[PDB]
Amino acid sequence: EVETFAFQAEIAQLMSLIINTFYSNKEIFLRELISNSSDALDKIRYESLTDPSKLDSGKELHINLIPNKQDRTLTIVDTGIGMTKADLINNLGTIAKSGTKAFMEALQAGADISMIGQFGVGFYSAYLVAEKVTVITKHNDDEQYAWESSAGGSFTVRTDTGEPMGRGTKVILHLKEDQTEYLEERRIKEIVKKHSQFIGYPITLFVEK
Ligand SMILES: Cc1cc(-c2ccc3c4c(cccc24)COC3)nc(N)n1
Repeated sequence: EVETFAFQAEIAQLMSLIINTFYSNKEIFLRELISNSSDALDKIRYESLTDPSKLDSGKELHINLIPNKQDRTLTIVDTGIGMTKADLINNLGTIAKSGTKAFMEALQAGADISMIGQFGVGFYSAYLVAEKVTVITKHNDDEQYAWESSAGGSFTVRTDTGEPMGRGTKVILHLKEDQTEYLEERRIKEIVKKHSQFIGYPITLFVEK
């Protein structure tokens, strides 16, 4: 059973600005997704101090980068706190706690897209390189869900079965045809070293089979 939702207007406008603005420095999407993973990892690490059973779904706190040239996908996996169904819909479909409004105003007052992370909307930079994004998430308090969007004002949410994660989030980027450089090992290594060298969790770049 697939549920379809409309993005809150300001979120649809933000995605459209990301998709339509001529902006060449697209590589920043990776540090923005890695930053979200690091924050989710900080949250599970903190909660598990006072409740060690929150780690029964997995003790390892890490980030995995999975390129796949055959599928034309780049996946960012973490074992962070994850999102419940309600967190998934609110965080991704609405302004929520974000600085969506300030970011859009900032862009008219001289800011540039690389500054997206200052406004709690870095996830949307995924749309600089991806035609479609699939988000698989498992929080300790809920079942596993798949969120999906190719923009155009809507997104879907369904339960996800058959490949259960213990806990965390998987951001699957179905890359645009001209954005395949982001599947190259030396390109990924270069971006991680340039923008994510200070992340306090291991970042493993998977090798293709
Ligand atoms: C628990 C969690 C949440 C997020 C996340 C995804 C997408 C959006 C987020 C926002 C705020 C906080 C976290 C996220 C707002 O923009 C979308 N990412 C990861 N990796 N993990």
